[PDB]
Amino acid sequence: SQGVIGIFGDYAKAHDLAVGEVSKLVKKALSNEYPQLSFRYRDSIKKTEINEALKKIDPDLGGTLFVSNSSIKPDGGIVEVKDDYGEWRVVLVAEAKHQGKDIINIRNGLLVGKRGDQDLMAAGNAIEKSHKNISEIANFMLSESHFPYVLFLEGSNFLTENISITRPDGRVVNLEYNSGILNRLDRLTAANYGMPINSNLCINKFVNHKDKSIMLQAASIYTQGDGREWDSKIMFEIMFDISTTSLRVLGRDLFEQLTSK
Amino acid sequence: SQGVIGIFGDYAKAHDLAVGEVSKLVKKALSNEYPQLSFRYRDSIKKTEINEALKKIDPDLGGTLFVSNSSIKPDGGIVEVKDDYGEWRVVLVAEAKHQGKDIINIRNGLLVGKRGDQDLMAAGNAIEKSHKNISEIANFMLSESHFPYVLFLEGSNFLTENISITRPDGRVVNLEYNSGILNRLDRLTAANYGMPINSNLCINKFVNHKDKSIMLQAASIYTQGDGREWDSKIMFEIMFDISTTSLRVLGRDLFEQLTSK
DNA sequence: TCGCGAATTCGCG
DNA sequence: TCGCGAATTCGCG
Repeated sequence: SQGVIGIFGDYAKAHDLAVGEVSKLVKKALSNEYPQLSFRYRDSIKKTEINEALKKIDPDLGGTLFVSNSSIKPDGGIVEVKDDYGEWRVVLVAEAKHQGKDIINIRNGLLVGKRGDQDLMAAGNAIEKSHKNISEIANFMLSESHFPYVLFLEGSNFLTENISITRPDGRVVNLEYNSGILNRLDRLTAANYGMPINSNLCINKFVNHKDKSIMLQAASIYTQGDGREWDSKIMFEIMFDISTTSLRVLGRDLFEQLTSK
Repeated sequence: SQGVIGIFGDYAKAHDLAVGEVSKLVKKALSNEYPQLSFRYRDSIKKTEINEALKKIDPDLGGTLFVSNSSIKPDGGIVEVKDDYGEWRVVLVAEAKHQGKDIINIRNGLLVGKRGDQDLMAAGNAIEKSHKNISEIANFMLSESHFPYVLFLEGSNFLTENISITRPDGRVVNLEYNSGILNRLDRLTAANYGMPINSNLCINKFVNHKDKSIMLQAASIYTQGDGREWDSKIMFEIMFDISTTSLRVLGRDLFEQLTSK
């Protein structure tokens, strides 16, 4: 990055800014970097917007809505930039989900499970809900060439390295990262087609098979692989990175503004 | 359909065959209709299969697996047909999910909610998990031109018509189908791009925008709109319909078998 | 064994 | 108000 965002990142760290809060800080860092462009933060998108976006592509799409006031509310929020035609182009969506209380259970003393006897709780499947907002915003962005969706993981269910947690009574309980009674990371990798976890997959990829050539929209799935809490500074720099990439993809529709104002 | 499947459907009804069980009955009805083709029922697909399918399309795909023995287990199962090159082409995947106990609560007497006072329970978001298996099998079928995924809904959270349920003490509690404290149908419509609920969306649609032309894989979302339980016969005929369509799309790779054996 | 699936109650603004 | 989001325990084979 550049120097100015090193200042913003320390501010995030100094305050432990939550994902929505860091998302706002990113909107602020960008409007500080591109003073001639207009940025906006939004905390929800209602299904009518999505449908109207869908119909603009093919008139058989976006045709259903049972609850009128139905909406999508990513807990990190949406950031958008206004292009050269008055349209609002999304540059960042972010989420931060949690699963697996194990490490806190065996840092102090608590045996869990059906009869208070297990060291580990067998992980559940709740984190699968994240695929909805991904297909909602992917449909919303079905006519774009980028997809700035950032999902942050935290908890014992998303480890990528073996960690050992010592009980109060000294007993060192040991978490093996590839244990399919804890690790639920594989429940997410359909969202980016098995491409690299912990990387920037913002620019859309076009594959083929027959008379095809088709676009893939891949979520950026970042995990805190060791079980610790996310560092607000890193969270910032990643979101700023995904953002700037979105801007590079949007360049053609941003020229006249940046070059005149 | 034809006459023979009217017999099979009554058999399903006579026994209240669950979705996996009806899926088996469909595999049996098809091999009874196409005696020269080989069909197979499967009750899971493990992530290695999916990844290997992904890599066959683009070598950057399918690259992650944290738990080796990780798998996908749709509660309806997978049916496949063997094509002219020894490959197994999936013709049916089915699921049947449930949400919303309301109607049974107010058929007999039970006030729910935080202090045992509410007639309705405010619906939760668990049904969003279904988007994972949809993106798993869609990636699995990323090189196909059809997508035979059938999701069946049941419960108070998926109504499409206003129903009134009389309490034991005569009091007629009234369920309004578009109430966004009950209806969670809108949580599913990202899976078929707002195309018609309760229809056969098996054959893949190709839209565009710029230098594009891209394929859409749309789930077939069937709801029992009035709150009742599914009729096993209907479940059968729908799954048989989706199946036969899959076969029409696979025709070119099935010719030599059907025309010789 | 190891792993996938069930859906639930309710806080929030 | 109406509606979206939190993730959890544990059965199963």
